[PDB]
Amino acid sequence: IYDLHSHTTASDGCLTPEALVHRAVEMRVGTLAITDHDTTAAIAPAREEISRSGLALNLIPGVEISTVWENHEIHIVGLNIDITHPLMCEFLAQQTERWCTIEQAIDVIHHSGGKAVLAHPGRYNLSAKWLKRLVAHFAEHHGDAMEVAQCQQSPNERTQLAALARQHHLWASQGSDFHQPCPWIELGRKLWLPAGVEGVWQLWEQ
Ligand SMILES: [Mn+2]
Ligand SMILES: [Mn+2]
Ligand SMILES: [Mn+2]
Repeated sequence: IYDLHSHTTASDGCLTPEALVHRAVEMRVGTLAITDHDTTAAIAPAREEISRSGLALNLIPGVEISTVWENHEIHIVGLNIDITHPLMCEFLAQQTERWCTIEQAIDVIHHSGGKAVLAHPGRYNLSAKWLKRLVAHFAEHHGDAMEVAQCQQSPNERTQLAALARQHHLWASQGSDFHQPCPWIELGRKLWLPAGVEGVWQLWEQ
């Protein structure tokens, strides 16, 4: 199971990086991305806990970047980024100082060696036509993937998003957006991709 969107006490999650990696293994998550808001501070302690505890969990370094597009707050997740790259650190420092554009987020992620993901597209409450414009804009500026699967989701939304991703030659991501234990969100829960779209992890696995 891949869960490529989660938070820790480094941003607005309630669990430490150490508690989260253990929760992921208990939930039978095989690959976990930590994607804290505008910080990578949880990655190094999470890796340390996986090693010290002998966990069989692949940690994907990630971040969730806050952007603005056409006056809408839009979140872009970077996956498999190099968290020590000076441009990434500078960019995140500018983010916590203050937003930036979608294209600017994508460029920093790519320069850091990662893949850019349009996060939770259904949450922006856009009409079908404006969601299409957002996705077309994201793809036009070299975005790589879009989150297709979430924990709380009608089957219709998931297949609509997968078709929208495929339409623009984007890969699909999946993530719980876990912040704290609660009824409606759990690490790995109900995350799978429908047929007709490939997972974003292909872009670094091969
Ligand atoms: Mn959050
Ligand atoms: Mn978000
Ligand atoms: Mn999030």
